This record gives sequence, C-alpha cells and structure tokens, in this order.
Amino acid sequence: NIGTGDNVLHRAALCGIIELAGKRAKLETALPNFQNELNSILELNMTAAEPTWLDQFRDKDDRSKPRDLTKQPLPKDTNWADHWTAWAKAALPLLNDETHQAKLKEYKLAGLQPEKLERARNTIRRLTAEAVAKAQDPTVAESTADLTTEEDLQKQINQAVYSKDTEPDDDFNGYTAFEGKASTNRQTICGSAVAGSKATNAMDALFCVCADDRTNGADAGKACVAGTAPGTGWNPGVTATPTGTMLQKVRKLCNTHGKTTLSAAAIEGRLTAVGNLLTRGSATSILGSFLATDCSGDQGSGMCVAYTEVTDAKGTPTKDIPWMQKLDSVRIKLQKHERAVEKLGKPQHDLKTILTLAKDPAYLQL
Amino acid sequence: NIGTGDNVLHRAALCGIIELAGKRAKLETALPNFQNELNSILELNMTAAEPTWLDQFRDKDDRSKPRDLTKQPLPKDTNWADHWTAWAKAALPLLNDETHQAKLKEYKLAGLQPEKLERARNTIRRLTAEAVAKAQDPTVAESTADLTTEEDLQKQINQAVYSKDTEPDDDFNGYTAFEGKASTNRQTICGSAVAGSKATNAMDALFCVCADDRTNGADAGKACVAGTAPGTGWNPGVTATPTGTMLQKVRKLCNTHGKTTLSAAAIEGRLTAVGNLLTRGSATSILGSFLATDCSGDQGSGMCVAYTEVTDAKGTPTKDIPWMQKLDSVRIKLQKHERAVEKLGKPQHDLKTILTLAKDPAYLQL
Amino acid sequence: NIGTGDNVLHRAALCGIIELAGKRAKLETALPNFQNELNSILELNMTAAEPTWLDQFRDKDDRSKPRDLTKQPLPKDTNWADHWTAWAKAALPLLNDETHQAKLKEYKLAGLQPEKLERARNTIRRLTAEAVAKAQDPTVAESTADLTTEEDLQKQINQAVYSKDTEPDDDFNGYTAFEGKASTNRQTICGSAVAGSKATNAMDALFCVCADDRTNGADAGKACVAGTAPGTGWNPGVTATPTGTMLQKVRKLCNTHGKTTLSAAAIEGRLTAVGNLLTRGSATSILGSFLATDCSGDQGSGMCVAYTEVTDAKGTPTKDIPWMQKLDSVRIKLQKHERAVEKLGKPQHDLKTILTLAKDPAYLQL
Ligand SMILES: *[C@@H]1O[C@H](CO)[C@@H](O[C@@H]2O[C@H](CO)[C@@H](O[C@@H]3O[C@H](CO[C@H]4O[C@H](CO)[C@@H](O)[C@H](O)[C@@H]4O)[C@@H](O)[C@H](O[C@H]4O[C@H](CO)[C@@H](O)[C@H](O)[C@@H]4O[C@H]4O[C@H](CO)[C@@H](O)[C@H](O)[C@@H]4O)[C@@H]3O)[C@H](O)[C@H]2NC(C)=O)[C@H](O)[C@H]1NC(C)=O
Ligand SMILES: *[C@@H]1O[C@H](CO)[C@@H](O)[C@H](O[C@@H]2O[C@H](CO)[C@@H](O[C@@H]3O[C@H](CO[C@H]4O[C@H](CO)[C@@H](O)[C@H](O)[C@@H]4O)[C@@H](O)[C@H](O[C@H]4O[C@H](CO)[C@@H](O)[C@H](O)[C@@H]4O)[C@@H]3O)[C@H](O)[C@H]2NC(C)=O)[C@H]1NC(C)=O
Ligand SMILES: *[C@@H]1O[C@H](CO)[C@@H](O)[C@H](O[C@@H]2O[C@H](CO)[C@@H](O[C@@H]3O[C@H](CO)[C@@H](O)[C@H](O)[C@@H]3O)[C@H](O)[C@H]2NC(C)=O)[C@H]1NC(C)=O
Ligand SMILES: *[C@H]1O[C@H](CO)[C@@H](O)[C@H](O)[C@H]1O
Ligand SMILES: *[C@H]1O[C@H](CO)[C@@H](O)[C@H](O)[C@H]1O
Ligand SMILES: *[C@H]1O[C@H](CO)[C@@H](O)[C@H](O)[C@H]1O
Repeated sequence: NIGTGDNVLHRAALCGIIELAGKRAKLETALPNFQNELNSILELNMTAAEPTWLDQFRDKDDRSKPRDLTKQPLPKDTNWADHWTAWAKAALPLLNDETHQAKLKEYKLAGLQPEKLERARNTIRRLTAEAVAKAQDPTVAESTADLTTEEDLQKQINQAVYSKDTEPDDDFNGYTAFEGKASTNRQTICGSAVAGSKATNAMDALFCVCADDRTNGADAGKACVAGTAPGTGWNPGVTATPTGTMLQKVRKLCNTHGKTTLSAAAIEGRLTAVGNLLTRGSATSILGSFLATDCSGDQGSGMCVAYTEVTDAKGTPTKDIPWMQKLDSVRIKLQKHERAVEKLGKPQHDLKTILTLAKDPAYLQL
Repeated sequence: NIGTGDNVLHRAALCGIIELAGKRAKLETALPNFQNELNSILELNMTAAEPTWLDQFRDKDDRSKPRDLTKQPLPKDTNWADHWTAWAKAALPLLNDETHQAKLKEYKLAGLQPEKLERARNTIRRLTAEAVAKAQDPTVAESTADLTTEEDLQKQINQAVYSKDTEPDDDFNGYTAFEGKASTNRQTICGSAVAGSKATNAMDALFCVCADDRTNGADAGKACVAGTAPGTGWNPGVTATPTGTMLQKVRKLCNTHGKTTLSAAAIEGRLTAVGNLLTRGSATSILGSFLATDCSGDQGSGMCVAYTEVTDAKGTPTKDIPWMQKLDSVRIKLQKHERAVEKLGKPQHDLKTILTLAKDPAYLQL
Repeated sequence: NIGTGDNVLHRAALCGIIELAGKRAKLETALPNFQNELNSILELNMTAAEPTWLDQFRDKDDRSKPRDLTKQPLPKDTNWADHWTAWAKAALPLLNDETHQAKLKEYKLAGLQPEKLERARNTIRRLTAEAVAKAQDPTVAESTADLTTEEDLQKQINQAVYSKDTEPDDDFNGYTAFEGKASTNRQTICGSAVAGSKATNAMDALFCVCADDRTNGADAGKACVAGTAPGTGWNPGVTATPTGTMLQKVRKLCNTHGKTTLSAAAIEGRLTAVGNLLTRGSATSILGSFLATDCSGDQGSGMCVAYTEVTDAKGTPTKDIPWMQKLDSVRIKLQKHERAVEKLGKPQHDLKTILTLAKDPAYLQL
C-alpha cells in the first residue's frame, strides 16, 4: 500500500518545475548591442567629410536646418535616397558649427595639414564601409528577431505552472484550482486508468500527487512528506475545490526561495524528468504511485494524476500535454536566443575595433 | 516483495535510451561551406588582374586554349607552381574573351579609368589575400574526417539498443532476443548475484527489467506498469526466447512516438541515469529491484538484469558494458563533429562580407 | 518499513557527487591562446623595427643587457612609459644579434632592400595596431579573467565531498568522519525531524544514508544495496565515529573508476538531483527514506540525513547547505569559463590570420 515517502521521486520532478515559476528564472546574459558604436562611427564619417558634403545636408535657406526633402529633392542616379535618413541622423548635430568643431577635437582629427586629413578621411570612409557591411549582414536582424526577454519567459513559465502571468501569493489570491471544474471526488478530479484529470497546469498536478485528504491523512496522504502530513484538510467529497491554504501547504514542499539561471538544457532536463515518469497505459498515462483502478488518494489505489494525451500507443509529453508543451516552448526560445546572442557578438567585437582604430590618429596616418 | 510500480525508476532510465533508437535521433547541425564565396573571390582577383597575367594561363597557340605545363614549363625562378591549379580553375572561364567582359561588367569592374581600375585591382588583391588567409587554417581534412552523418550515428544507436542497424518493426520481425542464447529459466537469462545475463543490448535489458511472465503476472510482473501488466505470457522454462509479440508489449512503455535532438550532453545524461542505478556488488551489478538471489521475476527474488563487467571493485559502465560503450561512442563522435563545425565555418562569415566589399564599386575606389 | 533497496534513488543522486571527486572531473575544453598570439605579433613588430628603435631598449653598458629605467630614465616627453613593459617583453629575446637575425629569417624579413623593408614594416605596424585594438575590447579582458583551471575545480569538488583538497585513500587516512563530532547514537549523528546532522560534507551524508549498522543489517541496512549489506559493523552506541574501513564499504557503491566531463550543466543537474530530493519539513529537511522520528537506521524510523538550513519555509540548498554551496561555486566558475572560451574564439582566430598574413611577403608589399 502507498505510504510515507512513496512519492518523493514524483515530488522532486514536479518541484523542479514549480521552482522555475515566479520571478525566480533569470536570463543572465549580455544583450549584444553595437548600435551606439555604429551610430558613432557614422557620425565620425560625417564629421570628417568635406564641408561640401555636409552642405548637401544643410537647408539651402538656413544653414543650421535639416534639408527639407520637399524643398530640395534628390537627383536621379544619386542613390542618396534611403541613405539620407541615416546620413541626416549623423548630420543633424553637425549642422551646427560649434558642435562640428567639438566633434572634430573629440575624435582627435582637428588641426592637421590637408594631406593628413585627406589621408585620415580616406581610411575612415573605408572603415565606415566595413562597419556598415557587417552591421547590415542579413544574419543580423535574423538573430535580432530570435532575441527574447526575461519577462516574456517568466510569463510563459507562470502560465505553464499556474495558467497565470504571475505566481499567486501564499493565499493563491486570484487563483482557483483545476480551472474551477472539480466535481465529485478525488478520482474524478485527478483521473483514473480510463479518464483524464481536471488539472491543466503543473501546480494542480502537484496537488493531485501530493495533497493529503481527510481519508488518507494517516497513510497515503504522507506520500510526498517525511514525518508530518501536509495537513490540507481537503475533503473533496464535500467541497471539491481546494482552498488557497491547502494549495500552499503543498507548494511549500518546493524550493520557492531561490533562483535558477535560465538555460535551455536546464528546462530540457526538468521536462525530461517529468515526462519519463509517466506510466503509459491503455487509455491514460499516470504520474505518481498507482496500485489499482484510479487516483483516488486511497492507499490501495493511487496518489497520482492521469493524462489522456499520452498512452502506450501515442503521445510525446512535451508536445501533447499542454502545460509541458508551453514549457518546451520556453526551451525553444532560449535556444534561439542563446544562438542569437552568440552570433551578434562577432560584429559587436568588429565594430568596437573599428571605432577604436578610427579614433587613433596614428593608425590613420600610416 | 516486488510489486506494482517498483521499477518506474529503471523503466524511465532504460526508456530514455530506447527513445533514441529508430530514426528518432536527429543531427540538426548545419554542415558549413564557404567554397562558393571563396571561389567567387578568386575569380574576381583574376578578372581584375592585368591581361598579361590572364595571358599567362593560355597556350602560346590558340588564345582560348589553356597552357600545357608539359608544353610550356613553369618558370623555376617563381613560386607559380603551387598556386597554378587554383589560378587556372578560376581563370578557365576567363580564357574565353567574351566571358571576361561579361564577368568584368558583372563585377562592376568593366568600365573606364585605367587608373581607377588599378585602384580596384589593388583592393581586390588585398581582399583576396586576406580571404585565403582567413580560410587557410591547416588543421582541415582531418577536421573534415572528424565529421559524421546522422545516418551513421543512428546505426550505432540501433546497434546499442537492438544489435541491428535498424529498429525492428512492431512485430520485431527478424529480431531474436538475447542473441538467441536464452535457455533454462528467467534467472539464467537475466542473471543473478554471481552471474550475468544473456542480454547484450539495451532492449533485452529492458525486457529483463520489465517483462511479466506466466508466474508473476499478478505481483512482480507489474513492476514497470500502473493499471494492467504487460501481458507477455512469457514462459522461459517451456520456451526461453520470447517472441516479438511479447517484446513489443514491453517496448510500448517507452516513447517511440517523438524525436530527440542529438547532443553529447543528451547522451551523457541518459547514460548516467542508467549507470548510477546499477547497484554494485562483489560479483555483479544489478539494474532493477532486487531482494534475494537472482533476477528470476519472483516477487521475493528480483525483476532485474545483471552484469559482471562492473562491480564494487572494478569497471565504469560507459567503457565496460558493451552496449553502453557503443552509445558512448556516439557521444564521442558527436563532440568531435561539433568541434569541427566551429573550426570549419569561421571563415564563412568573414568570406561573405569580403565579397560584398569587393562587389562594392565605391569600396574599390578609395 | 525501510527495507532492501529503498534508498537506491538517494544513493544514485549522492553517487553522482562522489564520482566527481578525486582527479576524475576533467576540463576537456581547449585552453585559449589569445595573449600568446598577441605576444607573437608584438615580437614580429619589434624585429621589423629599425635598429635604432631596438637600441632604445638596451643600456649603454653591454648591448646584451636590458636598459635599466632608473639608470636611463625614459624621456618625459614621450608616451613610452605607457608601452614599455610590453615593448620590453618583445625586445629582450631580440637583443642578441643571432636571435634577431634568426627571427628576421623566420618572419621572411631578412635580406630585404631598404624600400621593401620599409614597405613591409609599415604594413606590419598596421596589422600590429589592429591586433592591439582587438585586445582592448573589455569583453576580451573580462573573458581572460573568467578562465579557470582543472586543478582549481578539482580541489573545490574534493572540498565539497571530503572537506579536503585530495580524495582520501581506501583507508581514509588523514580523514575523520563527521569532523570528529559524532556522539551518542545514530539519530544524533544523522539528524532527526527536529535536529540537523553532524555531516558537513557529501561523503558523510552518503554514509548516514547508506551505511548499515549492527542492528539493521538484515532490514534497513540494505536500503542502498541488493543482496548483501555493506557490512560496516558500525555501532554508534559504543564507538560513534566510523572507521575508514567502514566509510570505504559505502564509497565502493559509487563509480570511482571512470571520469566525468566537467560542464556547468553537468554540475547543475547533479546538484538539482540532490537538492529536490530533500523532503522539506517545519524544522529540518530529510534526504533518504523516513518513516517516523529520526534517522536512526531503525527500519521503522529512517535511513536518512537531516539538514536544518533548508525547511518548508526557508532555504535553498545550493546557497545554504555549505557543501552544496561549494559545489555550486564550481558550476558558476564553469559558467563564466564556458562563456569566456566562446567569446575568445573569433579574436584568437582573427589574431592567427594576422600572424600568417604578416608572414606572407607578397601581402606585405602590396
Ligand atoms: C611596433 O613598432 C613600432 C616601431 O617600428 C612602434 O612605433 C613606436 O610608436 C611609439 C608610440 O606608440 C613612438 O613613440 C613616439 O616617440 C616620439 C619620439 O620621441 C623621441 O624623440 C623626441 C623628439 O622628437 C625626443 O624628445 C624623445 O626624447 C625621444 O628620443 C615621441 O615624440 C612621441 O611622443 C609624443 O607624442 C605622444 C603621443 O603620441 C605624447 O604622449 C608625447 O608627450 C609626445 O608629445 C610630443 O609631441 C606633441 C605633439 O603631438 C607635443 O604637444 C608635446 O609637447 C611633445 O613634444 C612618441 O612617444 C615611437 O617613436 C615608435 N617607434 C618608432 C617609429 O621607431 C610601435 O609602438 C610598435 N607597436 C606596438 C603596438 O608596440
Ligand atoms: C591575384 O592576382 C594578382 C595579379 O594581378 C596577384 O596578387 C596574384 O597572382 C600572382 O601571385 C603570385 C604569388 O606571389 C605572384 O608570384 C610571384 O611572381 C614574381 C614575378 O614573376 C616572375 O616573372 C618573370 C617570369 O619568370 C620573371 O622574369 C621575373 O623575374 C619574376 O620572377 C616572382 O618573382 C615570385 O617568385 C618568388 O617566389 C618567392 C617569393 O618570395 C621566392 O622564392 C622568390 O622571391 C621568387 O622570386 C612569385 O612567383 C605573381 O607575381 C602574381 N601575379 C602578378 C601578375 O603579380 C593573384 N593571387 C591569387 C592567389 O589569386
Ligand atoms: C561617409 O562619408 C564619405 C564622404 O566623405 C563617403 O564615404 C560617404 O558619403 C557618400 O557616400 C555615397 C555612397 O554611399 C556617395 O553617393 C554616391 O553619389 C553618386 C552621384 O554623385 C552616385 O552615382 C553613387 O551611386 C552614390 O550614391 C556620396 O558621393 C558620398 N559623399 C561624398 C563623396 O561626399 C559616407 N559613407 C557612409 C557609409 O555613410
Ligand atoms: C482505488 O483502489 C482501492 C483498492 O482496490 C479501492 O479501495 C478504492 O475504492 C479505489 O479508489
Ligand atoms: C529468488 O529468491 C526468492 C526468495 O528467496 C526465491 O523464492 C526464488 O525462487 C528465487 O528465484
Ligand atoms: C525511529 O522510529 C521507530 C518507530 O517509531 C522507533 O522504534 C525508533 O526508536 C526510532 O528511532
């Protein structure tokens, strides 16, 4: 008969899921950003150009004024179109003369014989082209699209665990177990060899596997604990829906006091842990200790939860069990993100080196 | 005594191996090539060279004829020997005096200004020399030798699981369990505290751990299931070698319905799960619930499989249990395949940007 | 009642730690070589410098001697104090004329006409300027600072397992169990529901969980094994501290005969396996089978170990159980080291191409 500690293995696997919820999942990565460097290189290119070129960006009416594209349109073969928005962004601070003087000495390029400036201007244009050729590689924006945020991943984890965007408090305010569809008795709520459960998320599955009730409190109700039962007082025959005080007495079995560095292989190992413990039967798969008939909490029956999406003839948990599929989505986004962050580090290092050399007057006069 | 659900741990470990078999293991890595981009750069260098240099790769007779090295030997005062094959290969279309002009304009290099051509040629030159340097990296071919195919890996996995190159069908057609060595009774087949099993692959080990028979169907035969026993009807004392019908009744407990991305970490975890469940003794190591004397399937004996290659005094499974060593070989070959990928595509991104710059007419004119 | 094999799950998780100890944990990742490439480009740049420049790094008394800065202070009208230490590292070998002539030959610079030498020198100084700027990326300096060694992590793992820098021999010489604080009986040594154990490391936690004593050898003392009990002969009511012979009879249950590839994900998984197996109560957390009151080894009580640092209301094992926090440091170091190796890949490959380019005479003369 199912007694004390007989569900420690299933509790450990499920708690590996519950501990990821809340704000406890951390991305802990460096968003690669080379836009400031690029915008500065482009400013250096415009700062070092000939005034004739910058005068193409002034307004014919007023000097320190953006060229009104409606007033002075662009030529035909000019190809200046579409590059104007990037150029004007670099030219807008330099339309003022005082700033242009300031940027000249900031970039350490003011006060040189024309030949020296000619030499520096040529390399900077070449350098600026190399920086643009990398920043505009179609691999970028591809990787940038595959970037996620810590908050988007946290919301998905809390949806897979609680079906909410945030982890409920210790009273589970704004939370109702089993979507409010618990009905008759624990076997109807938690499932059987012929029927699925009413638990759609991870937390309610954990309650089906670990909660004690008024009947098993001295035997099967200690399957996830050691010396003292959870003491939920759950009486599903009378009141089916567990109250928040009961849910918290089961969640406290899981580590809700730490943090986890979000890795894709970390999610994979936790989902694999849960999925491999499902025992595949003719009509359902069972997670937890099961002896006979159903998941009623009876010490001769089972302390478990049942799913109809996975059987000994079909089903992959991370694809067909909804809450597991949601967490597998988080793993997939973590993968795309980790590959994107890595791929965007190469142009970031290149553009930093371009900017560093462009501000070395010695390297420019070689 | 051994009862329902007592081998869920071992079933999860062994099914983590089984699900890797068939064609379910995917090598989703991208085999890199940059030969496309490199060859185009080399053509550009020759398309931009002096016609005296293109005339070097022609026969002294017909202009469209290539130079016969036997007819015209190479100048021994020059290094023109080693690089002659790559030069001609790129030049071979350019020997045609019409393809040259087409390519000359196709690379935005046909035009005017013999001075501005020489400018372009000089930059194409440097870009080419840097491109061949970025890809020259000696340690190649041996790195391409440390490359495998998804098919070769899957054949090794199936050899670890089934001793075959392909997974048997749902009738185990063409499959003989235990290498056709089963005899006497279940303990002789599956081992004991003093002797090993006849099972040399993973599937047959899972059968020893999880099969019910004609005696334990109401007790220990339910060790890996929840509701109903597998139902093999195995009777080794009458017929030792089980049928495919019986074998499939156990394999249906594992997930044969999905896929698994092949990573060396994925193989390592699954091998450690099985390896650390081996209970090390003086003469054998036992996988599965063991109580008394042998792995006979009796509820007072054991539902297990025994190995003599690792004990409490010797042996590491990933090197001394043949089927685990074969699966570890997939892990070693995959960590080499991964390591060679990075060291064969690092030029790929650098070569691609060089082509964009070499095809930019402005970049040629600095 | 606690019987044969009831602690296999706990043995496998704790043996996942013990097997990391000794010199079995391996840092198989390639060790970066970034500074060595940079140091080589610096030495090449010095060989190519004018003899007047190299003469600035010798004192006036014996050319073979390095210039003493106190004897010949650097010109306060130069930035030479900013580059002297690196400059001197490159000059010192070349101070000897043979070593200089040999380097000029190795780098294909010896026997060069003045114009060709100056042309090559200028290109080498441009490549050298690019290599230095690349090393100035803060991510490069951070990555080299985040690189670990295998020996450092091996000492840390052994400190988590044995509280020692080296794994004790098969008689545990120099090792005293429970830091010499065992007393009274097994329940005070291994803990209870109200009190923590005297086990500060992982090896003594494995002993509490798996050691038979002179009273449970036929029942609970087989919780970690199959047929034959460990046979320690432990009698904590007479002599509390177990002898090294007893400790080894438990350690022989783990695989100490192989190796483990070190990785942050591999350490995280092994820690999680132990951390979530801890059954969290109001006053202690228990690892192992538990039925009644304490971890006394009695079949009606428990084969377990107790911690007071984690409860159902507080604590994360990897931060609050000291030996687990030690092992978690290894993971964090492996995290930064793995990111550092990845970030140093492209710049080290980029410096390598600079070295081969600076050793191609054709490229230097373009
Ligand atoms: C690869 O190898 C090359 C050599 O092949 C090597 O190049 C060397 O680069 C360094 C700089 O990194 C050069 O150092 C310069 O040296 C000159 C000359 O100093 C001598 O001559 C002066 C008189 O002209 C004497 O007074 C003096 O005693 C020395 O004998 C210095 O003049 C340079 O310093 C000036 O500029 C610095 C900034 O760049 C200032 O910090 C410094 O205060 C000096 O300022 C002077 O000029 C200012 C105007 O700009 C003026 O305002 C000040 O009042 C002041 O007068 C500088 O130290 C060295 O010459 C190069 N070696 C050569 C060409 O042979 C590379 O370093 C090497 N690569 C790497 C990475 O190691
Ligand atoms: C890309 O195209 C451009 C051409 O526009 C080039 O960059 C390159 O083609 C060729 O690259 C090779 C590799 O360096 C160059 O070879 C060198 O040619 C030198 C001159 O050739 C000889 O010409 C006549 C015929 O014999 C002779 O009278 C001359 O005296 C002269 O020797 C040649 O001197 C040199 O040989 C040297 O080889 C080693 C170099 O250190 C030493 O053993 C020794 O110094 C020896 O002298 C070498 O063979 C070639 O010039 C160049 N083509 C042109 C037109 O410049 C293309 N690159 C790629 C890979 O696509
Ligand atoms: C950086 O600044 C320098 C100028 O000092 C240039 O390298 C470049 O400014 C302009 O670059 C564009 C091309 O990107 C040139 O436009 C060309 O105009 C031609 C007609 O006159 C047309 O036929 C071509 O197709 C181009 O569109 C423009 O001349 C040039 N400005 C000059 C030379 O003053 C800047 N580059 C970047 C990356 O911002
Ligand atoms: C679960 O199975 C037990 C034993 O057959 C039964 O008593 C319960 O009623 C059932 O829910
Ligand atoms: C396994 O051990 C049990 C108990 O001793 C015995 O009854 C069986 O015959 C044996 O195979
Ligand atoms: C552990 O619990 C059992 C059963 O109550 C008791 O007999 C032992 O004395 C205790 O250590």
